[PDB]
Amino acid sequence: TMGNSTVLSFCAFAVDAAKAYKDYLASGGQPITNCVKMLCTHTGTGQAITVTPEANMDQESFGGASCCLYCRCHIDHPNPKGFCDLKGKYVQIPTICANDPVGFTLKNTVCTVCGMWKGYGCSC
Ligand SMILES: [Cl-]
Ligand SMILES: [Cl-]
Ligand SMILES: [Cl-]
Ligand SMILES: [Zn+2]
Ligand SMILES: [Zn+2]
Repeated sequence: TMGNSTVLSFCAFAVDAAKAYKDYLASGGQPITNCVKMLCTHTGTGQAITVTPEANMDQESFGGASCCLYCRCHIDHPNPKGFCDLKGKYVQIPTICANDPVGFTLKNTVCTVCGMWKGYGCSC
């Protein structure tokens, strides 16, 4: 197992950091650790990204920036305005995937309707 700094550096300087992290994970690499876990009641709304921790009974809440590959790699976010949708907020991760919050936020998308993760919490 490589070390967070080794993994993050490798992704940070790749032309496509997300691809590099996804390909590492698919090869069996250990997920990036030391994300900031929140203590919370687990009777929250279950929404994916919120101003305060909102985990329901099936989720864990994390500090948003600590689960953001771009934030963890100190690089720009892959959009024009460069705004980060996780920084300063709290991200709800299904506990099944809580061993890899960085990879989870990367791969998934918040349902525009119910504000929950598509394919997990989203029951639309
Ligand atoms: Cl390391
Ligand atoms: Cl700890
Ligand atoms: Cl969810
Ligand atoms: Zn970020
Ligand atoms: Zn939905």
